[PDB]
Amino acid sequence: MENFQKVEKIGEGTYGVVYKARNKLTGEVVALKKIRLDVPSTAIREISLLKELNHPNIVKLLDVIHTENKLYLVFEFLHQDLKKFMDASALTGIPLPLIKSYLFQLLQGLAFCHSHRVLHRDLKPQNLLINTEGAIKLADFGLARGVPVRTYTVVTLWYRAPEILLGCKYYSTAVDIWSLGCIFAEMVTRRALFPGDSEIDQLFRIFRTLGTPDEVVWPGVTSMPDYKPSFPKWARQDFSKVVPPLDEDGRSLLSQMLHYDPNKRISAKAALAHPFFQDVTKPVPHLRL
Ligand SMILES: CCS(=O)(=O)c1ccc(Nc2ncc3cc(Cl)c(=O)n(C4CCCC4)c3n2)c(C)c1
Repeated sequence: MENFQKVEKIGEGTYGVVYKARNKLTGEVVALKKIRLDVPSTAIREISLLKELNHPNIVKLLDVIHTENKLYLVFEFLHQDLKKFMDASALTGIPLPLIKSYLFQLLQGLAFCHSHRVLHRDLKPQNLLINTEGAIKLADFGLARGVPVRTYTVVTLWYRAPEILLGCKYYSTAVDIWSLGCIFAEMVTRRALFPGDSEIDQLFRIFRTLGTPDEVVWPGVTSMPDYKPSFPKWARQDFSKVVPPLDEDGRSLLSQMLHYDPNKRISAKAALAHPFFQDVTKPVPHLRL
């Protein structure tokens, strides 16, 4: 609304485009997500329920403005996401204390949302915002269900859990833990874990690494909707080849977040007690804003 002055386009995506905005009344710098609605009464309640989500590791939804065929969402503004930070460290590598602090902070925000029965669904490095004080926050939570922008926004697929790719309709909190494990491996190796091009290439890249799942490790996988008995049967690779710098504690923790069975996958709460975070600290990054 005229109360906000658009400064620059900082993003674009699913039916939504995000601007850096300045509240002309208060002077506050905020993130303004514009969603062309062409109004779901059910949705604007769940949006109002995420306004109550309150945690230092979650980008705060400040205000919800419904005006005509548009839904404006005002968020707390941050200057950089984890994707821009990983690119700026592709040659040097993020130090493990900074990686460990980040993973610890994201597991806290995940443990907060999951205790409120709130999924993120669409966890990716572009959705993880960082500041200069060493904090990292979860951003842009995906609703369970506007007009798509024609200018358009592939990398969401790289972090999808295998249960979503196999056609499970009822997601659990384990889908967010899987995405975090892929992000955790990407931070260490400075390379995407499963950079697939299609739904089946994403599935087969996971199969080539973790082995093709069966009823032994994932009971009920053969009864999943998009499962096919004609899947190739690949052998599981060694975890020391997946993340070849990481220590045994991290590889252990990463292996539990990458379990095929969502019921065997580690929860955010249990992950916080993993010995990998025994010496967890909070270092500061070197950001160029
Ligand atoms: C552009 C790459 S970057 O690293 O330069 C960069 C990254 C982040 C931000 N800021 C920022 N601040 C607050 C939010 C709040 C929400 Cl909800 C949100 O979705 N996003 C974006 C993340 C997904 C697309 C919009 C936000 N972005 C800036 C200025 C640059």
